[PDB]
Amino acid sequence: KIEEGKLVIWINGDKGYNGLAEVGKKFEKDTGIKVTVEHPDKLEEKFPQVAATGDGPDIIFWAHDRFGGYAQSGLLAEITPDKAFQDKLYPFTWDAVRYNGKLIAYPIAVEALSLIYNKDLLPNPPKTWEEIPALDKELKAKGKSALMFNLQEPYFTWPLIAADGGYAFKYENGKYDIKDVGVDNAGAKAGLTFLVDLIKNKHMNADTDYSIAEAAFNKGETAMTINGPWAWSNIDTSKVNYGVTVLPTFKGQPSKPFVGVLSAGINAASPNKELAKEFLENYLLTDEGLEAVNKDKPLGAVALKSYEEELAKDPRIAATMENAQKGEIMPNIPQMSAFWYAVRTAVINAASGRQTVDAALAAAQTNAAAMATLEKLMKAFESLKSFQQQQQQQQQQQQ
Amino acid sequence: KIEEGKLVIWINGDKGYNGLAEVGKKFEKDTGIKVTVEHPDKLEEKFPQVAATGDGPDIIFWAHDRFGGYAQSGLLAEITPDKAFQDKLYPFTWDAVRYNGKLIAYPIAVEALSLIYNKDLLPNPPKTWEEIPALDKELKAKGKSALMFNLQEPYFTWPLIAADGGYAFKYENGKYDIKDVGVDNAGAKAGLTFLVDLIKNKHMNADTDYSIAEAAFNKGETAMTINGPWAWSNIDTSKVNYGVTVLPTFKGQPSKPFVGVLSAGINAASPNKELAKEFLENYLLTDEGLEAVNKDKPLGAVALKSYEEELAKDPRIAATMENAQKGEIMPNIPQMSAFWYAVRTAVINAASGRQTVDAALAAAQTNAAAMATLEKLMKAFESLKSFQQQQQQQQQQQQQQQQPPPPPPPPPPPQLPQ
Amino acid sequence: KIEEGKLVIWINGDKGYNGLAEVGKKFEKDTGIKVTVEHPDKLEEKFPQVAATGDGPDIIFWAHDRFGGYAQSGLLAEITPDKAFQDKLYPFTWDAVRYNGKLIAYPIAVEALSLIYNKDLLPNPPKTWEEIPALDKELKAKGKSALMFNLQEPYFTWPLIAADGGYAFKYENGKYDIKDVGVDNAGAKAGLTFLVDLIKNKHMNADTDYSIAEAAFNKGETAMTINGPWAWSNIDTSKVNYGVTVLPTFKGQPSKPFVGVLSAGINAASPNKELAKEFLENYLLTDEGLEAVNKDKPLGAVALKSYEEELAKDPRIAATMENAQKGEIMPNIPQMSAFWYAVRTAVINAASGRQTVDAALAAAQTNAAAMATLEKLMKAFESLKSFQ
Ligand SMILES: [Ca+2]
Ligand SMILES: [Ca+2]
Ligand SMILES: [Ca+2]
Ligand SMILES: [Ca+2]
Ligand SMILES: [Ca+2]
Ligand SMILES: [Ca+2]
Ligand SMILES: [Ca+2]
Ligand SMILES: [Ca+2]
Ligand SMILES: [Ca+2]
Ligand SMILES: [Zn+2]
Ligand SMILES: [Zn+2]
Ligand SMILES: [Zn+2]
Ligand SMILES: [Zn+2]
Ligand SMILES: [Zn+2]
Ligand SMILES: [Zn+2]
Ligand SMILES: [Zn+2]
Ligand SMILES: [Zn+2]
Ligand SMILES: [Zn+2]
Repeated sequence: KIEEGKLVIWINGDKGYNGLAEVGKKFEKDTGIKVTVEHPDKLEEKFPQVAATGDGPDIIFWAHDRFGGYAQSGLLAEITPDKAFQDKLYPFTWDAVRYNGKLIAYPIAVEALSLIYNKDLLPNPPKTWEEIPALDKELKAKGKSALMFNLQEPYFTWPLIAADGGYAFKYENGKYDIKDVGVDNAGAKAGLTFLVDLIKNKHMNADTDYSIAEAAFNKGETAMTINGPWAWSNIDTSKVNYGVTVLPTFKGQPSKPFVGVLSAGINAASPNKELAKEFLENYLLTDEGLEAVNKDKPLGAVALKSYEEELAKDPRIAATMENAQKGEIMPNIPQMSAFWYAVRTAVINAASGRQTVDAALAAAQTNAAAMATLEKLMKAFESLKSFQQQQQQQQQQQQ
Repeated sequence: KIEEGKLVIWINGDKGYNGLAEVGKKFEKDTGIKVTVEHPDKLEEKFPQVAATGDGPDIIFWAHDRFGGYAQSGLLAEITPDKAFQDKLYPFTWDAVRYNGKLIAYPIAVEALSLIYNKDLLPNPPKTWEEIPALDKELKAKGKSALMFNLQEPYFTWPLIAADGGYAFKYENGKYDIKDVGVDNAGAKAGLTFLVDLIKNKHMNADTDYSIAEAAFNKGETAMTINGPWAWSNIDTSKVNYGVTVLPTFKGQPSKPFVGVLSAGINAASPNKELAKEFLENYLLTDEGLEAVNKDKPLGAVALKSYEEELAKDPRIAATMENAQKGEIMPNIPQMSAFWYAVRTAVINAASGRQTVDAALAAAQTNAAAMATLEKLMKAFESLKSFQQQQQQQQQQQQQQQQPPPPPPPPPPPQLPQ
Repeated sequence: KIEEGKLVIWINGDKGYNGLAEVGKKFEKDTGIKVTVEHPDKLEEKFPQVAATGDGPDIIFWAHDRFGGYAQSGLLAEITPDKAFQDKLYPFTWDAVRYNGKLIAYPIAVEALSLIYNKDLLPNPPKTWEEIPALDKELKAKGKSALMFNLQEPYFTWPLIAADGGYAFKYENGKYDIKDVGVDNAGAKAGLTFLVDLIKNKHMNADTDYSIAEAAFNKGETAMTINGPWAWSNIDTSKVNYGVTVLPTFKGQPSKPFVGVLSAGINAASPNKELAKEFLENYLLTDEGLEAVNKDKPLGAVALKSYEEELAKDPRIAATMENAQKGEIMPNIPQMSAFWYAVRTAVINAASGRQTVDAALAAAQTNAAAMATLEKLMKAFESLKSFQ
């Protein structure tokens, strides 16, 4: 079930799949090629199944981080956009769609955390983390908090940790150094120290999660929160005058949040590789192409410099892009699973007073390596099953 | 019992040991040294145990791949042949007897897969893989197949995969790079793709094993087969006019099959190191030395350029050598166990449609590292084996955490002649 | 209970804590900071618990090898002694208090195995291992052995193995190369070969442990033994005229024993970092500071060149230092656990003739690599239990 003489596209239901098939019907009208967009349940899990048997869609739209596993399984074809078309998108977006120095997907939309604040309580958002403590008691006098965001998630607290020098793995020359962790450098240390300090001073709770944080802002109890474009819909409903802006700066350095980029990948088994490249290069990745998908459903910031500038008219979108530019592309490697979990524990321990800043991060940097075990002994499952899946000759002869 | 004033030699039962005894008799008459040659059953298993206790033979003749484990266990003495004697053998053979850039055995005989074809059906064997498809339907018109060989074994299908750039591990400056696998490069990809294509087109069965392939050729149903010098005896009995030649070429590159080289190693515990070096350097590794072993039992191609040229008179032997020269020396490292098994699965999966070439190969690559870690599991078991051996042979809180239960590593078959 | 404006010190109950307290009293008098010295049970285990929670002492005195784990856990603050003060101590001691090229403790006292011999039986100790065999039968004629020391421990047999080129891991640039083991080089090979030969010739038992060796010397049955400064007290009681001297030499190279160095580390959580650095730099690490600790309890050889020269008056101490200088600082890395155990087995197997020198030494190097990551994974599995 490849396709052959047609195109089949998989994207997530929560996206502008309607907006896409419009560019499908716009393509179909020019080439005579039937484009079918479809959105199956947990496709990001179906794809490793079906593509492994040569079946599945011709292209797949998903976050760039998941493609790492696909590319390593050889499930994605290597794209060949000329230099001219490369200059049409933001250079940083191309670093998000590259596995082993080989380009393996077209960047679509950019997603990053930003600083959301209530314009009523706060006419001017602080440009620095260091003025939050001073700001908090100014607000606490009126029975309001300065800032509240999710602390149970590293994804949310990483921007501050990594603001001074912290980094997952090292990106140098289109390659991630799995042996060059940076959750233990002086940068991370100071980052987390500041965050712990706020909790020790009573400027923040140690048990602030997502729901608590969101609710606090939406009721107008807090002055600021940190969240992405997905939380915008909820605030509009709260009817609370809010603006999204660039994140504050720590020790004069800007915050470095993670960057989730939607990408279009081409099946390595798809016989219509030329057509996919046709569809995506000249039909979708154009002003009207993105416009159309965007109309059914907003995509936040986009990779395409031309259409981005038009969307930038929205202060919120412009801030998401600016935050992403200064941020860090989320590594698509498998060792990333490890990092997440190691850092998660490190922050929670440092928050609860179960460990100290210096100490909990130094346990994490070691703990990350300790998840080399994951790979080894998860392969111990896939290997022992296969040695015994090839000894199926016990059931071949009985039938 | 090491020896001391004598030379005890071990060699496999199927080899020319009686021919060796002659070279042991001609050595005895010229120095006065009694030379015993014995062929113990499963000696590749006996040697690990006895040489570890300082006992066993002074020298051992076995395939070069097995010596890797021996050398790493410090079981083999480092040889010192001068540059003059080195030039007497083929330079490529010396790369087969080297562990950690130290020479640890003398090369004897070379073994490699070749292209066997029936001269009756096929007067001229194809010089290229790309003409096999065209050839097959030319033969299928007469109710005959063009080619049939073992597909269940990577050993047999590797020559085509590695023909374009595929390689196990990287050999650069007398060192194998365990972190430089090449079963995933563009070379391998195309190699396997072509092989899969033949099976998808109906030019080959997905379940062709060794017995099926051999039988098909020996009955004269197939035009060609790929096999080594060990299968020659069987074809002579079939009485079917056959010639062995260089393997075909893929994308203009020649096939790169594995090369099994018989070698003479010297026990690190043998006090008669000087005598062994004497025996092998000036007595065995000579025209008349090899001749003698060869007479009791053919050794195929030999390392010695002088005697090789005389044996080359046989078209079959000359082809084995030529195939070996263009081939790849089989790495004697432990990570090789892993490779084999990873590639075996990859080919079989690609052969059925259960995975694609791109998919199965990139899989097997990840899986190769996956084993060079359960290699630890063995020492981890042998860490606890000797720990509980000595802690028997005499006369709370976070303790629960400990969980060293899984897993098991199930062994393989032997394989598999006659 | 961090502290703040006070100084709490931890040191081993067996060491001269009272001497340290004197130094505390002197600090208090000259500043206004009360210094408390306490020696709790199994403190080197307590510390990892309490320091992980930000609690515990401001400084900790323990062997330098244990600090490796502490430093890696980020439990120790990085010290900043100027170059002037660095020149006051022996340069080799500074290589013992360094984790990842960052200095993390002040060296205090140096400990190393030496050659102890009975002056009555042996007026002059042999300067070379190669003359031991000849010496042994000279002594066996009078019903006495030439040498007896612990063979069950690599710690004791390593000086001879490593004397020709053997080495745990490679120290180059202030960094340990975990991939550059040296228990398999020609140096180690010959080392162990000689040791095995002595046992095969009947110059030594394969089952000589610590107790047996010590007793043999103390009764005056053996002419020589190899042991550290901790065994001195026992010999004095034996009342047997003994002298401690530099270890013999193998193939012209000197023996390379391990060097255990007592160090003062500062808690990374201590708010009185400045005061600790004050206490240790200008109060304890001085002639009168060490003197005082030394009086309650001897510390053997000291890092401080000035006070060392004054203690050198004791032939025994001078020999410990000289043995340490030619020896090998014991690596404080985690892969060290592996080495120990790998070598232990290697020696014992080579002792029994269960393996050859070549074979057993090859096994242990490949063994050290196996149990080294699997002590890293036996913790990875272990932590997933504690975190679910
Ligand atoms: Ca173009
Ligand atoms: Ca950057
Ligand atoms: Ca010569
Ligand atoms: Ca080659
Ligand atoms: Ca003062
Ligand atoms: Ca100074
Ligand atoms: Ca004085
Ligand atoms: Ca000196
Ligand atoms: Ca030295
Ligand atoms: Zn859906
Ligand atoms: Zn404050
Ligand atoms: Zn428009
Ligand atoms: Zn036999
Ligand atoms: Zn065809
Ligand atoms: Zn002849
Ligand atoms: Zn006590
Ligand atoms: Zn004398
Ligand atoms: Zn003797």
